[PDB]
Amino acid sequence: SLQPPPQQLIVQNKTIDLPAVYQLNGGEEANPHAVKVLKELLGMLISIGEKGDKSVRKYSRQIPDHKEGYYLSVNEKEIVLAGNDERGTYYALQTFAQLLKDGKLPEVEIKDYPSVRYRGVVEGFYGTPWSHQARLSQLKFYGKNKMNTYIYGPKDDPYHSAPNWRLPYPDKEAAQLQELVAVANENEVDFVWAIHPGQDIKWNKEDRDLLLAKFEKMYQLGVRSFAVFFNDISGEGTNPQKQAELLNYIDEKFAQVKPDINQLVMCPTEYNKSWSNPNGNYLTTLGDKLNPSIQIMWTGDRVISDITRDGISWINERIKRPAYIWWNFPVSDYVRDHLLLGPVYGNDTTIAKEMSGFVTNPMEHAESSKIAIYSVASYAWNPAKYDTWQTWKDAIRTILPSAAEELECFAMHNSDLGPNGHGYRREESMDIQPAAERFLKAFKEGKNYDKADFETLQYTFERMKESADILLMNTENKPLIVEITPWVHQFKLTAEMGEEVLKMVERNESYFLRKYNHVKALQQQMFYIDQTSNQNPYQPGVKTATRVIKPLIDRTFATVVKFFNQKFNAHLDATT
Ligand SMILES: OCC1=N[C@H]2[C@@H](O1)O[C@H](CO)[C@@H](O)[C@@H]2O
Ligand SMILES: [Ca+2]
Repeated sequence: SLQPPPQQLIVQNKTIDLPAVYQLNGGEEANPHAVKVLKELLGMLISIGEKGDKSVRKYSRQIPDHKEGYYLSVNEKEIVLAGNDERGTYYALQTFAQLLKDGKLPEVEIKDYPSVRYRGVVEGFYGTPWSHQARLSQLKFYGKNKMNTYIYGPKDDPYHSAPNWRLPYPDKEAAQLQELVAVANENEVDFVWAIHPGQDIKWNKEDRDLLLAKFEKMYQLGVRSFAVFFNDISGEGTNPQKQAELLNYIDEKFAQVKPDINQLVMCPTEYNKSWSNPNGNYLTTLGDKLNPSIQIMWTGDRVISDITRDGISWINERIKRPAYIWWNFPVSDYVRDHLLLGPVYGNDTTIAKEMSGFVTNPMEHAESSKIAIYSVASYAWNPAKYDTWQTWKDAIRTILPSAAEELECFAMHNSDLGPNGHGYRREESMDIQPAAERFLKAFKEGKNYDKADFETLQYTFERMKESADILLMNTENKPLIVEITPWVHQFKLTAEMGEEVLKMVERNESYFLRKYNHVKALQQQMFYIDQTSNQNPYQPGVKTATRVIKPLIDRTFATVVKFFNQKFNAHLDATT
């Protein structure tokens, strides 16, 4: 397994030992970040360098002629790690480290390069911005998965948005950003610093200059990429004319004036089809005026949506360039009581040429976003070979090797968003879903329930329980466990409720009553967790397994308690 999977892979069913004694060619001339990892990883010749370096002159025709491309070869006599550019050589070694198993390598040859030019994460949700340590750890992660873009733009950071966008960061925050930029460079990620001025911007030279001086200050901290965000604002800052003016002005007097500026990106006010006016001008203006080199961000047909051929041809035609995709998943800032831990899917795998970048807007839970981010990295680099389910499992196993089955069990039933203002849904729990649909069917009309379905429901509950208890105590990735703990509790309780509801479906009158009282106590523990964990202004609480598992239990409870209330004439409460 290689994530992301290379564009070209030939494997000989032979395997070389990692060389006990070796000879290093090119250590002094190849990318120092690439060379560090290699030296870290460990007579026989190993050749490392970029195209044009002496060490790799012999393989110069093997090396793909693509930005970030590389050639990698292992066989008995030599090893080659040769990039088309420095980032390519870094990537060559990210692939290398995934092959080295027990101090052994397969004999292979790889020609590799990304299908989409910019691949990464936009930290652009509403809510508590990632902590400093969460960001350090993200950046190492992006580098390993060949993500090359990090767009820093937290809605709730006041030096990024209204009104302190005009002020230089204070010293503590500045020294921190400076460290983020450095770690980004070492992992070969563009740190793109976004600014969001449009809520209170005045279209005068005074504000235009304070913006420039803001950028200038960021440049002094080490930033080499920039963005200007116009999303979700009202007022005079929505003027398309003024926006493109301001972006071209920044282009002409800043990006074009400094030696080493990489990405310059804007995010439009109308940023999805659904919100663009058919007869108004917003998007054709932008397409016509913005200097060709300036990227434009786009979320798809709606604020939350998957990217299709129709969707992206539609946008590319109006902005006269290929859209830079802002994909709003696994972001959950509008369903803050759900975790979105399922697979990444729904995005057309044939349209690499029609996009200039693909970024994911993640959750406010940094570590839990790693499942989707790994997947988005695998997709943006090699969409043609994009495998939904296998990537999801690879992610989990990379993120928590010591309890990967347990993490899969939990994430499998934490995928859906539940009903929401954007109408966007994910599958969840399809494994146990057929058995649940049947078993329920049987009851609400009257016929028998199948013993196989029943045993499976009971096997599910039992596995949910082991997984919850194993995850709570896992110390391999504590930060992930802190994020998900409230949901782990809810999940354990849901499964205990399900085991008790099934026992009601199998006996004698006072057993049924004990179970019924146990269930009511379990309901209340859930209400408790729901009222006191994750109490945020917007969707307070903790919901879990809500697509199939919860409604299954709530209904098998109402029904067995209905049967009872008439076969014994009692008045038991049946709500949930
Ligand atoms: O620019 C794209 C965009 N801006 C908003 C919008 O999409 O919805 C996201 C999810 O609610 C939110 O996190 C983001 O800040
Ligand atoms: Ca070089």
